[PDB]
Amino acid sequence: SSHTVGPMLAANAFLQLLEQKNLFDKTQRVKVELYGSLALTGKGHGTDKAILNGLENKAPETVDPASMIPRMHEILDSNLLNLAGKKEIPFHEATDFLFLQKELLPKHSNGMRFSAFDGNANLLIEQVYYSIGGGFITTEEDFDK
Amino acid sequence: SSHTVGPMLAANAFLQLLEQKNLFDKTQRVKVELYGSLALTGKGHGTDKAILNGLENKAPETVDPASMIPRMHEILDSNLLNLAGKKEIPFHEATDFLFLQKELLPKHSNGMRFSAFDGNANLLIEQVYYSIGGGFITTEEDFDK
Ligand SMILES: [Mg+2]
Ligand SMILES: [Mg+2]
Repeated sequence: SSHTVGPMLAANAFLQLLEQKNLFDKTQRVKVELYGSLALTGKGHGTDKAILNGLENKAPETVDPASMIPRMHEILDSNLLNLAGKKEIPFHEATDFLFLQKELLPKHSNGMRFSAFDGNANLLIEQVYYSIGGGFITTEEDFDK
Repeated sequence: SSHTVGPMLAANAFLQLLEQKNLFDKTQRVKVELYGSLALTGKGHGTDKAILNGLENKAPETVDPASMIPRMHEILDSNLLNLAGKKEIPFHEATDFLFLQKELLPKHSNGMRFSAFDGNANLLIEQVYYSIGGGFITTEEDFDK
């Protein structure tokens, strides 16, 4: 149930990373990859809804929950994601939201990787997050500190 | 050209790597990801043929070319890959052979990533290769030497 809250925050964090690193403007495609139990608790079971809305800068106290499923549907239907609420970018689930049930990130089971790409298909940045406890968030590299 | 020969060799190099690093015995699943130009000549257009048989240690100046398509088919049909021809392991295309047409590895367009995992879904090793020229091969980290 920190399969909803945590992933929403992770997305949110990734959005700020894009600003912090001045790669938001250059970003034309985004990819999300879920692992271990996050991946296992599948398509339609909260986490995708949570992540997409969060990538749109909805955030989990701020946001309205009745709106989350409709909004996911619009995103898939239109193939447009409103990154951080500022920019509409192409989105294709087959390609941009993966459930890797057979795979495990090494720190913990509830793992995620966020990736941004520019319009010439170059990777701009990659960031791994984990959600643990009630649904607090941590980066790969802060996990152990 | 270097859409068949090169990738076959790359799969070969990976097999040697597995042996060279003493991870062949721990390996219980394998994954291949194609990028740029390699991913773009799709399912059934050479490169999957070539890689699978190469992962079976068929090797390209020495394999029977009449045998490659039938064999790829059995691998898919049976869902078993006979790694380095020493060991049958579970294989699922949906999961283990990916054509990432919307992505580029950074050095060159003909990129490949080989991954091996143990039976606990732990990743044992990644290796990126590229095929260049006639179909000579190189690793990521040797590309610039
Ligand atoms: Mg659509
Ligand atoms: Mg089958």
